[PDB]
Amino acid sequence: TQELANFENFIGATEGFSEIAYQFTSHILTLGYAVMLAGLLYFILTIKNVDKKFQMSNILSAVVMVSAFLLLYAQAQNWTSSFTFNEEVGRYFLDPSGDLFNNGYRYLNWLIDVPMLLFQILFVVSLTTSKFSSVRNQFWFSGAMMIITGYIGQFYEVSNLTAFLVWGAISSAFFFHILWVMKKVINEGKEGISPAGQKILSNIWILFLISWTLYPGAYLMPYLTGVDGFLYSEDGVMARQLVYTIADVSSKVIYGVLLGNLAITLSKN
Ligand SMILES: *C/C=C(C)/C=C/C=C(C)/C=C/C1=C(C)CCCC1(C)C
Ligand code: NA
Repeated sequence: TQELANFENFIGATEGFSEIAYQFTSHILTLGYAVMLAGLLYFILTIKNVDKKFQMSNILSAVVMVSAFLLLYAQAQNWTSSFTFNEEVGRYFLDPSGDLFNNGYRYLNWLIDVPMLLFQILFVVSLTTSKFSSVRNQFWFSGAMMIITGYIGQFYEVSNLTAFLVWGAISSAFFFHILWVMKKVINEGKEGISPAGQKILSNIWILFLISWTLYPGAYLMPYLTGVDGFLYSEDGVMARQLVYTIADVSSKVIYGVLLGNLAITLSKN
């Protein structure tokens, strides 16, 4: 029995991490929060560039950046605090005098950010036949549920793969519903805007679809080559944390930038 849970800790306690793996992950997580702070300033500075009626979107972007910056900063500190060099072996191992790697930071970020990200498109596009309040409530419920059930799942990642995957499947149910509602919102948003605006919404959809699907990918990452597999290792920890960071930048900053551009193109008409 290996007291330690979560996958980063398990690897850290048994295998350890190479200098490369440890340093790379550290730098990736740092770039994570660096990009959010630059984003925060961007959304603040450019708020004036869009008409009053759209500005709640820029605002929500900014607030997402605040939470993303704070919690990803915490996550990065959590990484370097949690693993420590052994001279004998020449790898980084779980430090028992540290606090242990904790996914809580990222998952809290998700609980806060997912509702706002879904919400903020409703202040740029106009629905047609759907009700603002119906779409909102559906986003908020399914979003909360998606993150909550995921978080439950993630506890069993090492200890009970069955629970890990089942909770993850439930989570994916809510995910699918979100995709379905977002697609409706984007299709309705395309009616009665310039072709320029339609083109940007097409790109938002693609970005949204790819970026949000990275998260379940990273969730599953360690297991995507079986238990004997090359990913079931520091390389899976590396890839998971890399993909989470690519997702965060794309789902928050690039998403936000695209919505801003759409808002500007809408005023032009
Ligand atoms: C800015 C952060 C965002 C947009 C986070 C999004 C997170 C997800 C879409 C998570 C989805 C998950 C599943 C669909 C299954 C596995 C558990 C999750 C929470 C990773
Ligand atoms: Na350390």
